[PDB]
Amino acid sequence: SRPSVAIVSPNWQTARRWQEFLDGTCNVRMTQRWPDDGSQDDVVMLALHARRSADSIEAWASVHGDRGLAVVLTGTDLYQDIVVDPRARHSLELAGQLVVLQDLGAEALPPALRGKTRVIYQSTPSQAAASKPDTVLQALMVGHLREVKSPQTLFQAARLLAGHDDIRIDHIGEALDPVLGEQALATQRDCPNYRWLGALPHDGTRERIRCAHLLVHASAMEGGAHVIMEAVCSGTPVLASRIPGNVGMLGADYAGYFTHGDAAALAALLVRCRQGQAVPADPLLARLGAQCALRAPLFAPEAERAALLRLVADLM
Repeated sequence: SRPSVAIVSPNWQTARRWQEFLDGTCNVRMTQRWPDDGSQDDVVMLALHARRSADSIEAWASVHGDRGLAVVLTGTDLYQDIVVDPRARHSLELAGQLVVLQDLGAEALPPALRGKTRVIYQSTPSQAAASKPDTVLQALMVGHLREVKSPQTLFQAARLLAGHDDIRIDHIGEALDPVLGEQALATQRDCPNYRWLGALPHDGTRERIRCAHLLVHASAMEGGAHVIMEAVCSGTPVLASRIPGNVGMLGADYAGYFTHGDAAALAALLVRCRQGQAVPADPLLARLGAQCALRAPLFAPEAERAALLRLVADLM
């Protein structure tokens, strides 16, 4: 009496968020491998992480072709796995529909794959803006220490700013690359205003996003950073590396980009934002705030719910 939908994945994460969106009208179940026990009636498969879920994508195609099959793509899929893992790339060719997370994710793809790609922004409930002090600027960057996140840009910005005792930098992220972890420790040793907080639970990170004056996201590539959505929907504006995955989140006209790898430009934007605290002496910080507020409707849960049900309907 209800269509059976399988979500293949290895409350805020996509598999659970999408299961809750779909739970009203479909029989949804998350599963790690598709041909499982309750598979006999499935009409739709929504597969996350093509590389780890390729066997389940290929199992589906052997039974259905691309009928009812969609694959969701992140930055790891777009710029690493589909140019390196031939089974991962072939999952994209098996898919009926491909999903990217912001309106530039499709330009990373060849024309034959682009023509079956649609955009579905992630969503999160909005959070009321926190009160924040005007005697210091507190910046925050979030992401496990891997080279693709470019934490070395933030390390160098902290050093350039060591003469600015009214600017602070907090840094959340597990030290998955121990060399980058040592550099976090060295930066903290040499720059008292820089703090590496290590691996934090999701709820603590979400609250520190809300409490910071700004989020810095410096990555070399992105499929659509979850933490930029969280910041935008919490009243915390962003300083972002000017890469397609960030522009898709924040907009071609956004005033808060810096050239990727350019630690001097990041530091200078930090000094400018400090100068926005109070009639503010520098208008940039307020401008970033107003622009992010205009981006926030893109991440409303109701928009993603509606887009997901449209996808499932298209696939039935």
